[PDB]
This record gives sequence, structure tokens and C-alpha cells, in this order.
Amino acid sequence: SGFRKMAFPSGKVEGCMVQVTCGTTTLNGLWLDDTVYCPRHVICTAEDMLNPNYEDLLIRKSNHSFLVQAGNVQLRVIGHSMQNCLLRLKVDTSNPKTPKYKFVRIQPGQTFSVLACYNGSPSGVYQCAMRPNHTIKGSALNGSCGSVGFNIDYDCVSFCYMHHMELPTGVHAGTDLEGKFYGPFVDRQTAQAAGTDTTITLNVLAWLYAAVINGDRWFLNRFTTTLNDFNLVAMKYNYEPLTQDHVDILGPLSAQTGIAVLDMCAALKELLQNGMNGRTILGSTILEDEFTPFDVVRQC
Amino acid sequence: GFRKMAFPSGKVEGCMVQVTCGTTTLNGLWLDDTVYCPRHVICTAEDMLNPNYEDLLIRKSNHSFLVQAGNVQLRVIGHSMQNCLLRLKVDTSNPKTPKYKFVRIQPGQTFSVLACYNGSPSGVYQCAMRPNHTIKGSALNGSCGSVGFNIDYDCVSFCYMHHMELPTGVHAGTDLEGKFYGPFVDRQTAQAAGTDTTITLNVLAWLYAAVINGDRWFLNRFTTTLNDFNLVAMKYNYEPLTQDHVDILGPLSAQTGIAVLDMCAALKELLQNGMNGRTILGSTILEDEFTPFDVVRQC
Repeated sequence: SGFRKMAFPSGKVEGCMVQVTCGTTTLNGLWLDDTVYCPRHVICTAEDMLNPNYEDLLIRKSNHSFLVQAGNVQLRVIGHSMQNCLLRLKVDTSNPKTPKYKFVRIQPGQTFSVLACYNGSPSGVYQCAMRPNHTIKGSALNGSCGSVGFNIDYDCVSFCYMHHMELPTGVHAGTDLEGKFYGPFVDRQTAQAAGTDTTITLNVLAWLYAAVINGDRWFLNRFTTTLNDFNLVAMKYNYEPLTQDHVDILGPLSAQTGIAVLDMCAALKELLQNGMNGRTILGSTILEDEFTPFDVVRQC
Repeated sequence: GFRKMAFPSGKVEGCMVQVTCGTTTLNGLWLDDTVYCPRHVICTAEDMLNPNYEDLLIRKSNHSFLVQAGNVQLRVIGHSMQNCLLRLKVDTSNPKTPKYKFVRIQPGQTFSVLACYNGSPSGVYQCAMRPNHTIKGSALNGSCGSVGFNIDYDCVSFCYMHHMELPTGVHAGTDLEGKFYGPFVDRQTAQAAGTDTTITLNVLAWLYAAVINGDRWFLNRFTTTLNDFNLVAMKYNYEPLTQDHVDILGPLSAQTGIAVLDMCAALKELLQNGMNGRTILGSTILEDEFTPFDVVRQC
């Protein structure tokens, strides 16, 4: 493609990955300073996940009930507390590879990088968006419990995600770095359904501007639509409503190109009605919605 | 699986430097005491029309190149030229040098690229070497000197460095030896590129990936020959499937329980009739940037 969906360089996070073992269960952990962050469902067995009373089970454990390991180096755990759906493990050694960090809660439609980690060891990095239905798309390895989502601003890593659950159909449900879930999910193996997932209009529009800056112009027209007219057609083709709050955000990209939001909205309208019809936008034959206006400006 | 993910770039990030010569500044690969970069930095905008690298380099001293790692600027104490690359010896061995190898990959194979803007690592993505020996992208999707690599345990296998942006929007590069992929040359001119076919081998691997993940609505009871398949493939711009290709998918074929040639008859139908608006692994369009090796790695 002419526009690559780029993850952040995973270096500053690679050095923060460990494995957390409790009984037979083993998953990834985030080692920052003298604390290891991991999903709380680690203390549960395959049987315990059916209906887990965590406080009831966690009390049956002690510091030594936890195998934390950074590569070959073994970490002595000297305390444990529970914060929502996270396990907070206090360790005897502080992490010398700790980057300048922050904990954030991203909005649906916002993007980040996920470092998929296989039993403490990192395996790969990809870029994604928090879908409107509060889920992350994925597979067997895409989200291995404890694998984290992050943005890197200059030298500051802002952790926003942690994989916790895999839904029925390769859909991943997780938590922020406070243990608070994203959307209406819970950490227990029962029947969980995803909501009506929609296409993030704001990001698609940004991508069309990204398109324009790279010379691609064939989709642009003379017609000019109203905001209300657009939302009608948007909802028809399963697109997220465009709010007035959204058009303010496209301002910078609009200025950059001299193409008003609504005029670009009359272009998207025709693209929804008619499609590419043999043609391409930035190498793609489909309309990408995983590029936030921030990502575009940053990468252009 | 679903996501086209790249290898973690931590080991590679610490190998990136910038190299300034004259008015140009690009990305460079710092391994041990050497630095590798596109030899064309020494050229001006005009020089690139008909460059003479021998003549241009001869009146360049060691001072002409300015190499800095993050902030700490390296002193360049020697400059040779290997093919289309610049080999600048610096006064220091990279303290962050990983176990590494140089390799030259076949067209249709995959690797991670670390895009960089003047030494600073920007982003990371996964891509495949197109059959016409190119890589698609924008301006920042691989600013020159950016490196392509794979990771096998302790070792980093470097395979690509960006050199040229072509008219069409595609990119040409070399192996970390200095030899271009395809019929491309490091001078600013028109460049006849080969037809960009669809990687049959990769589409098939990706269809096996779907089966493994419980996505099998595109299977049929129909059959085909390798010969009958390619006449449909050639028509829809898919490059011919070879016996060699059929052998590589053997392991996947066992595992999945579906024979290679049947999976071709499964593909044959999807190429002819479209997808009816359905999804294979959440995708509406067939993917071809996943090798058989990639599929097995991510399961």
C-alpha cells in the first residue's frame, strides 16, 4: 500500500516484558519500576474461570505463589495487591530499562500499537484502533494476555491497553492500565457478545485527506453536502455519525489541502454509493478507518 | 492469523544512525565499527541525473560525512564503497550490536521495515517484496536508508535498504551488500518496472491460516490440476504456481487436513465468482503478504 499502518518502534516496551506464573497458568506481565502489572485471571484455573470469586481465591495465595521472570533473570516478588482486573505485584528489583511513562485511557476510535507477547517473550508488534464496540480485532497470538497497547510521544510511552479476554470470533477484550475494562466486558469464561461494530468515519476522512496529500484526487467532486444529509447516508452503509465536534478535528487537514470537510463528505458519499469501480486510493481497494487525524499529520 | 504484524524492532532501533554529506541527510546502519548507507548521499539534486560515484567520492575526505547516534556524534575514520552502498568506518564499535546476518531474499518473501527520518526511528510495518522487486509506500513509509529485516532467535537477518522512490509511488532498494533487487539503478531517471502480480503462494498460505482459525466457508468438493489452476491465475494476474510452491505448503496441508491442489480449486472459485461480500479472516479482499513460514509462526 501507498500508506502503511505503522506501529511504534517497540524498543522502549520490549524491555518491560516478563512472564507471570501462578500454579499452571502463565501469561505476560508489564514490569515498571518495582511493580509487575498482569491480568488478575492468572490466579484462576481452567475450572475457576467459570465463576471466579477473585478476592476469595487471591487470599489463598502468597508472595511465593508467583513466578515472575524477566528473560533468564528471576524476580523475587515481595508484595501483591489487586486493582480492578489487574494484579499488582511488588518486586525486590527495580526495572533499569523503564522508559519515561504515563497511564492513559484512550477513546473509542483512537489508535495504538500492541506488542503481542508469547509467554513473556515478545513475538511481534502491530498497529490497531479501539473499535466503536470497545473491542480489538485479532487471532491466536495477536493478543496474548498481558500484551500491552501503547503510544509513544517522543520519549514518553503512554500505556493504554492490556489484553485480557478472547471473544468467540477472534475479537479481543481488554482493560486499561488501572484494571478498568473497555466497554461492557468481564474477566470470566462465559457467553460474551460484541456490539454492532461500525466504520470510524473520522479516521476514514483523515485517510482521504492523507490520500489527497499523496496526489490521489480522482474521488473529489464539485457537489457540496450538508452535515445532516451525510449522516443519513453514513448510517445507511454502517458508518459512525459525523458530529460537529469531528469537523473541528479535521480543520488542520482541511486547511493543509484547502478542501472543506463537507466537500470531502460529498466525496465519501459517492464512494459509498458507487465504490472505487476498478480504481484505487493509496494502493487500497477498501476504505481504511484505522488512521486517526493525529496519525496522518504525524506521518505526512 | 488476522494481523500483518512486524518483528519487534528493539534490537534494530539501536543500530540506526543518520549520515549527513553536503546538503543531504539520510538513514544509516551502524553495525560493529562500520556504517552502511545509500551511496547516493554524496550526490546533489543535479548530480543524480547522471551520477559518477567514483569521481564524486574521490574528492571527498573523511570530514565530508557527519554521523551521529542519537546525540553522540561518531568520528568517521575511513570510507570505502561497496556496490551501491557507502561503507564508513567509525572510531567505535556499536555497543548495541546484536547477532546479525546479511541475506538476499526471493521476490514474494516478507520482512519488517524500520522507517526512519534522519536517524530517528519513526514507525515499523510488515511488508512483502513484490514480484517486480519493489515495495509500495509514501514519503515517510521508508525514507532512504531505512532497513528491512527478519528475526530468528538471537540473530537479526538484514535483507533490505531503501534507496529510490519511483514515479509510480513504489520503492527500490538493495541487499546490505549493495546489489539492487530488480533492474533498478541509483540514478534519477525513468525505470521500467515489471508487472506487479499477486503472490499465489502467499494467498494459499493465508487461506490455510483461515481454515486453522475455523473460517472455512470457501471450501468445496471441487478439484483442479496445477495446470488448470494457472490458466485461471494468469487471467486474474496471479503469478503461476510451481511444484516448488506446492512442496512448501506440504506441512500446512497435513496439519489442516486439506490437500494443496484442493485449496487451489477453493481459490479458483473465489477468483472467478468474487467473495459474495463475505469475509475470510475479517478481510473483504484476499491477502498476499503472509508466507507459509509466517502463518506457522503465528499459531
